[PDB]
Amino acid sequence: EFLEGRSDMALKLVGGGHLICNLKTTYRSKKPAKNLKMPGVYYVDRRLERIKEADKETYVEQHEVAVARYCDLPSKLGHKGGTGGSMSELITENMHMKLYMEGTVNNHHFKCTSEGEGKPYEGTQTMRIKVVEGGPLPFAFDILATSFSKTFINHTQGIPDFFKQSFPEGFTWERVTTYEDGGVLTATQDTSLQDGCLIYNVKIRGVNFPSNGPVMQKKTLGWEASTEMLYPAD
Amino acid sequence: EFLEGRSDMALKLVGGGHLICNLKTTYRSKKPAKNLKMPGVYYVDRRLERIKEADKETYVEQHEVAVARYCDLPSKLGHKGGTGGSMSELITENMHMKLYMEGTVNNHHFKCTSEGEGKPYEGTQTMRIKVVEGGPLPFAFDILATSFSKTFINHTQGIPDFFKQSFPEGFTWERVTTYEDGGVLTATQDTSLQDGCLIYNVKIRGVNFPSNGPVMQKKTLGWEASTEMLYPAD
Amino acid sequence: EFLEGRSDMALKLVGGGHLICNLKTTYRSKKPAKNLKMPGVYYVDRRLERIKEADKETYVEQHEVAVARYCDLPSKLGHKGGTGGSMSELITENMHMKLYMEGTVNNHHFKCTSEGEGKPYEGTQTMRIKVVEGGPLPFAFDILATSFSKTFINHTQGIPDFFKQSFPEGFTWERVTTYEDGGVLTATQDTSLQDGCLIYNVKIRGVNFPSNGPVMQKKTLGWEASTEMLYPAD
Amino acid sequence: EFLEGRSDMALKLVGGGHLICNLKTTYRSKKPAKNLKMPGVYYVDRRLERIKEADKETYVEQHEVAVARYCDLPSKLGHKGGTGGSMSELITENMHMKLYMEGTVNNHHFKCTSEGEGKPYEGTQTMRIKVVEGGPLPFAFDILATSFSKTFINHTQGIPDFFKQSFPEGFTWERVTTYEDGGVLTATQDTSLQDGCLIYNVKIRGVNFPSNGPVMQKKTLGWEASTEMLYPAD
Ligand SMILES: [Mg+2]
Repeated sequence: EFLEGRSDMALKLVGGGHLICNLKTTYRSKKPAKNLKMPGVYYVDRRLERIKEADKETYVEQHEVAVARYCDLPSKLGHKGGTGGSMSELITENMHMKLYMEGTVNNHHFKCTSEGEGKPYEGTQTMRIKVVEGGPLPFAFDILATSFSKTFINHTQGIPDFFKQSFPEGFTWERVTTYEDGGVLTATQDTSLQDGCLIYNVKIRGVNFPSNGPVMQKKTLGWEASTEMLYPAD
Repeated sequence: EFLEGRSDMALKLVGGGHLICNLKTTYRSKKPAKNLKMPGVYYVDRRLERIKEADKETYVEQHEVAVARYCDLPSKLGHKGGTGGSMSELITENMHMKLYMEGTVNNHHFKCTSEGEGKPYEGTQTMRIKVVEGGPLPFAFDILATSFSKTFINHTQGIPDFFKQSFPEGFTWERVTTYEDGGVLTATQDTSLQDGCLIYNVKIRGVNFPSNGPVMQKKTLGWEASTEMLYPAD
Repeated sequence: EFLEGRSDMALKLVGGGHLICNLKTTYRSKKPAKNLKMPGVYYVDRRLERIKEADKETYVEQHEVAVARYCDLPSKLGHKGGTGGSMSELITENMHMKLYMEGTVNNHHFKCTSEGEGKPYEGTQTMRIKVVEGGPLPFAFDILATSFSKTFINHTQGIPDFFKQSFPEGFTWERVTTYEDGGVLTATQDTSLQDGCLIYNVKIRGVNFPSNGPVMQKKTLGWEASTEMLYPAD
Repeated sequence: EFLEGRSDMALKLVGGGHLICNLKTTYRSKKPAKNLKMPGVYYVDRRLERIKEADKETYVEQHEVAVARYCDLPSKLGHKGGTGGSMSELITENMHMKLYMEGTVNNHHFKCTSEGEGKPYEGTQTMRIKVVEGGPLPFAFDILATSFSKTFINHTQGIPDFFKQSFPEGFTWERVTTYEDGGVLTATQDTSLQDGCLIYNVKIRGVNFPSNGPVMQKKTLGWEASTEMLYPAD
C-alpha cells in the first residue's frame, strides 16, 4: 500500500510563455502496512520559489510552502471523507535536513549537497544548495528543483499524514517528469531519520532534453505554483 | 492570446483503485484580443458527480461545482497576484443551456443532446443528458463527462473571467485527454449565445482504448475532484 | 480479433533536422473472426512521397510504396512464423479508389476529396487530392499525408493479407499520431467495396500543435521512409 | 553532431498478446566532429533472443543479430542516400566485451556483470549475464534486454558506421523506454576500448511500472524482432 501523485507544473520562460511538464510520483513507505492510517484522495498546493542565486547557478537557495487539503467544495453526493486525523511524534515542529544528490542529465554528470530547515506542520522549508562536481551546469537548474521534501506538507484538514507517520523507518519516492518538448527526468529518493535530522538521498537521470530548447539553453525563470493530486493504491 | 489548461483527473474503478488521465486544453476566444482583460496564472477546483443514471447509461444527469482562485499561499517573492476585476453583463446569474454532441469512440458512432441550468457566478450547474443514437454505448459514460461549460466558474478574488467576458461572440475549446492505459479522447467544442441561452456544440473522437481494460468493460465509477491550472499564451 | 500497428515517422524540417511523431493504429475487421487467416508479428516498409503540389497546398498528389515482410534474419530459437499464404479475390490487380475526408486541426475546419489508382499486390498507389473547403490550410499538409490505404500492401513471403481478406464487408482503422513537440492527431476511417471501387471515409481531429512550431508555420518538407510493426490481439 | 534513434518493440506475454513500448535513444560520440563520417537516415532490423536462463533469471545468455540498411524501395524522387562507406581499423572481426551494470527498478536496487563475444561486421553477438546483487529480481528480466551493444551492427549497403568510427575515444548512449501500461525505464551507458576489449558501463533507472501488471508479475516471454530508425541531428 502506497500513495501515487500526479502534477502538471509550469516552467516560466525568458520572453513570456511556459513549458509544461507532467509528474507521475510513487510514494512508498518503509513502515509496515498494518500500522499506517491511509488517507483518501487529496490535493497539495505548493509554491516553489528561487530565493537566491550565485555562481552561474552552482549555488541556489530554494523556499517551498506546501499545503494539503480535501475538496472544500460541497458535494451533492456523500463523500464527506473527510475522515482524517494523524499524529506523528518523531517529527518536531522545527526540523533540520541534509541532502546528497548524484545523477546525469543528457550525458553530463554532476553532484549536489544541501542543508536546510523548515516547519513541517506549518508547511514551509528552505534549502541551501551546492553544486559540487560538474558545475557550471549546462542545463537550467530549475529541472532539479522538485528533487530536493514530503515531510513538510502541512496536513491541516486532519487528513492523515502518510509521510510523517512513516518515521523512523522512513519513506522513498520515485518520479518521472515528462516535459512536453521531449525531455524526461526520472529520480529516485530515500528519506530516513538519524539523530533527529532528515537525510535525503537522491539520484537523478534525465534524458532527451532538446539541445536547442529552453532547458539546455537556460532560458527559464522558475516555476509557477502547482497542485499535486495524491491517492492510495495496492 | 488564449488560455491553455492542464489537469490530471482520477477515474474511480470497480474494486477500488484508479485510472489516471491527462487533460491538455486550449481555450480560444471569439471576442478580439484588445477587448479582453487577460488573467494571470490561476487554478480551478472542480467536483463533477453523476446524480442520476437510467437505461444502461443512455440517460445521465450531471452536477458540477467549479471555483477559480489564485494561489492563496504567501509568496517569499513579490508575485502579489492578485490584479483582477472583471465584469461580464450578458451572463445573468441564472442561465439555461442546450447541447448537441456527435463523435466516435473506438469505431462506435453515437449522438447526444442535453439541456441544463446553473448559477455561473456561484460556480454550479446541472446537465440532463440523453443518448439519442447508438445506445447502449459499449463504453463507460464517464469518459464523456468532461465534454459537456466554462462559463459556470465562480471567479472570486477578482480574477478576470475569460469565458464570460467573451460574450456575445462566444468561445471554443479543444482538448486531448490522455489515459495512462492507452486511450486518447480529443474533443472540439463551440460555445455561443442565442436569445439568452447558452448553446454547446461538441465533437468527440476517441481511439485506442484497450478492449479488455476498465473503460470498455465499464468497470468505472465516476470521477474524483480535480484541479485545472489555467494559463495565458500567444 | 484484430491487428495493431506502431510506427515512428520523421518529418523533414526546413533547415535540416527532423520532428518525430508516433503512430498508434488499431485495424479492425468487418468480416467474421472464423473466416480470417490471422498473420503473426510482421513489418511494413513504406516510402511516402509528394509527387506534386499546386495552389498553396490545395492540390497534392501522393505516391506510396508499401512492402510487408517477416524478419529475414536468422533466429537462434525456433520462431519460424514463418507460416503464411493468403489469396484475396474481390481485389483485382488493378484497383481504383475514391475517398472523402472531413475534420479539424487546431480549430480550423476543412474537407478533402481524392481519387487514385494502384497495384495492391505490387504494393504501389497514387492519390490525387483536392482541398474543397477551408483552404488555404494554415498548417503543413504533411500532417494529413498518412490519412489518405491499407489494401495496397505487397504481402510477400506468404504473409496472410488481413486487409484483402476482409472483402466484401470491408475494414476500419483508427489511429493516434503523437508529435514530440505536442501536437496530437487522431483519425478514424472506414473502408468498403462497392462496384469494384474501394471507398474510403476518413475523419480527422488534431489538436495542440504549437503555434510557433513547424507544423503551423509550414516549415516542413515531407516524411522520411518508415517501418510499421503489425501484430494481432483480441 | 550525434545520432538519435527511435523504435517500437513488442513484448511477448504469457497467454499470447503483447505490451508495446517506445524507445527514444541519443547516441553521442567522444571522437571530435570533423573526423566522423555521418550517416544519413537509416534503419536497423534486430532480433534479440534469450538463449539460456537459469536460477530464476539470475543467469541469462543473450544473442543479437543487427543488420542496418537504407530504404531498399524505389523513390519517385531524387533521394538515393546512397553514399555510404566507412572503415574502422581498431575493431577486429572477433571482439570481446565486458560489462558492468547498476540501477533501480521500482525502488528495487541491483547490479549485473556480463561478458561476451561477437562479430561486429557480421552483426552478431552474445552476452552471458550474471545478476550479482539483489537477485532474484522481482521484475521481468526482459526490460533490461536492450541495455547490455552498438558496435556489433552489420552496416551493409555502405552506411557510414557511426559507432565503429568513434574508436578509440568511444561513444555514450542514453535512452528512455516507455511502456504503454505506464512503466518508464531510462538508461545511460558508456562504451570504451581498452587493450582490445570493449568495456561497457550501464546505469538503469526504471519507475512507475504497474504492480499488478506483466513486468512486475514476471508474465513475459521475450521480445519480437524490431526496427529502430536512426537519424543525425545538430
Ligand atoms: Mg493539476
